[PDB]
Amino acid sequence: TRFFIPDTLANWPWPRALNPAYEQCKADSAAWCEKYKAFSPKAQKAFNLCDFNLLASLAYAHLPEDVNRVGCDLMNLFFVVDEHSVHVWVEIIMDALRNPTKPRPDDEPIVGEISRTFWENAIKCLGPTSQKRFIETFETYLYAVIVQADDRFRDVDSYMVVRRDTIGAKPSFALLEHNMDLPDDVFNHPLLEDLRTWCIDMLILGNDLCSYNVEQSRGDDGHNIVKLVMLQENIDLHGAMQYISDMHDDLADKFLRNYKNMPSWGQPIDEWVTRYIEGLGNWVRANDAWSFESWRYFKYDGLRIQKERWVELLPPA
Amino acid sequence: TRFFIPDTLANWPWPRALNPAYEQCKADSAAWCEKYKAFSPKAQKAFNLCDFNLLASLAYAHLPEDVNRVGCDLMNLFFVVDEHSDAMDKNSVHVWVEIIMDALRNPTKPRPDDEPIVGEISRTFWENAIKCLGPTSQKRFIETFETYLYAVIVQADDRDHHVFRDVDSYMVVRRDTIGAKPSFALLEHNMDLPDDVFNHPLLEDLRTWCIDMLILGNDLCSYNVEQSRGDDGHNIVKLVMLQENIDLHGAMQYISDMHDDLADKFLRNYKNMPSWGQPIDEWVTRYIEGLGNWVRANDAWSFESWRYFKYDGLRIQKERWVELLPPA
Ligand SMILES: CC[N+](CC)(CC)Cc1ccccc1
Ligand SMILES: CC[N+](CC)(CC)Cc1ccccc1
Ligand SMILES: [Mg+2]
Ligand SMILES: [Mg+2]
Ligand SMILES: [Mg+2]
Repeated sequence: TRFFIPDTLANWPWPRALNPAYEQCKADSAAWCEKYKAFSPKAQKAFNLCDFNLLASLAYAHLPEDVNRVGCDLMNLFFVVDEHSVHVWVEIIMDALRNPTKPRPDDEPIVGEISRTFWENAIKCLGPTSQKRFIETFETYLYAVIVQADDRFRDVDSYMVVRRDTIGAKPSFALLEHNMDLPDDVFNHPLLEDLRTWCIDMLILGNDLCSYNVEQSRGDDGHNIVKLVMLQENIDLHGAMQYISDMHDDLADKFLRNYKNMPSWGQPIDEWVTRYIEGLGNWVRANDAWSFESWRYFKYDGLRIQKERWVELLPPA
Repeated sequence: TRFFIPDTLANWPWPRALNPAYEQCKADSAAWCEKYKAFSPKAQKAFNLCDFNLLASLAYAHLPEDVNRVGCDLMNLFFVVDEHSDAMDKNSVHVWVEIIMDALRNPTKPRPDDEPIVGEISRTFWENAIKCLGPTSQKRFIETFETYLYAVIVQADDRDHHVFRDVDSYMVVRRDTIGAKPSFALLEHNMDLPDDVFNHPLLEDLRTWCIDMLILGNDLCSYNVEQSRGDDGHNIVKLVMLQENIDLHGAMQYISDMHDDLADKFLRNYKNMPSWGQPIDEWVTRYIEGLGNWVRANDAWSFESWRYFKYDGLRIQKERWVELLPPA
């Protein structure tokens, strides 16, 4: 009747941190989004109660104000894309991103103008590398989530390959590069790829752990890693939570074993790499903090559950 | 017949690092110390084989060469203290400590000829050190070193009279007798931390958890020789067996968990300090970085040195399994 969500981040070295502009950033991004009147009534309640501004302000806590605002707009845009969610539709979004100063046709879905004004504002605080990184990764995200949604698992490892692109971590990480100029030889260095990949997988586990209760009550858990593990390893729910707790521990341990062992390029690259890795580590904390403080997964019991870990299995809806 | 030393640092973030000036510091420091002829023949060989310069150079791997040299002198001085304090007890400790402290307070006044040589060894150690240690660092060393000197004498007196300890109370004593607190003062060589930043409760906690891991590591390594000479009475391995009524295998697992809990508290909090702005924030970060590297440095030295495992420590470091020495 109840299951114990493992305390995977109990000793994680990055503490919960909140951007000081949360309140302002929240009120601005909410206004910018909601002036388009583009959410249904059901969606508006979700948008508000999920507080993607909180998610963003936790993730970008140590970043400047205007980037934090971009992060707020990005998280809200993720919702907009979901809510308004094929090749022509995504090509509208990409074309707005590619041409921020181009007037969007009057007979086009409003996501084109929302995407445009988002990027118009973003390029005022994301340097050219961060810009280039976001456009590349965001396109891959859109194709992964939208264009391939129709056609869309052998095992858990093949789920994690697809989910590394559908969760949207990679475009969110581009904002960490706002005032960085990491050359391709640094960003794709094998150790840094490993650290990034381990953080993304930890993000995946955490979100599936927290969405699982609601998803199973509705029969929507087919792609949740909890369910996938149960089927692959022939184990119950409690055994699945232990298995995923172990899997998360191995990832965290690999990160801890390595994140201070990056090689040295000289300055200013070494300081960039250090701050970028700080941003990866804080991302794992921020996602988890938000997953419990938000209404999204636990409604109004999340803070209690974060401390106590026991969750009541919801009955079939 | 054989115990397993827990792989306490398998996941520790700080990698082994060695000061690039190791060989020069080692040679100058060993010559400085050996010219006093303060060691018995057996103690001269041990001083050489243990190579306390390697310990200093691992722990101070990221510090300037001259500060690294001070660290080598300090690690060698601790051995001098261990060798010479053996003649002292609770009745002579204050006059004995005051000889050393008078030397540190006055690094330029040669000591009288009728006084134990540890005064002059301490004096010339400090005469060199004050050229690269700033005033907060100097003040921090003077204060913590004095406490350490009383503590080692008193601890030897308590052992001699079989004063009782359990796990928690042993740890309280050992935090002061291990010598980590004066050693940390060198980390402040070019810092000026205000008293309320240095004594901030989280920084105090981080230092304490660091020191406690250092204690556990050292006792795990020294246990084998200690238990074979019945000298393991105040060895956490023995204190755990007694306090918990468990066997060696059980005690090793208990200590593993105890180390894990300290490591988790340290990792959980090392990036949780409040902010005072610059240059106070950079100092705190670099200070804590030195605390994190000390844990690795102590461990690396404990296995590479001759001090605990002779020439077998690199195998033990890899395999963890150790054959119980028979009674000596
Ligand atoms: C809104 C997207 N997401 C994905 C877990 C909630 C479903 C938050 C998020 C986005 C990007 C990276 C990490 C988390
Ligand atoms: C382990 C090294 N030492 C030196 C006195 C005994 C050999 C204890 C110690 C450990 C850590 C820091 C300072 C001293
Ligand atoms: Mg999920
Ligand atoms: Mg000693
Ligand atoms: Mg010992």
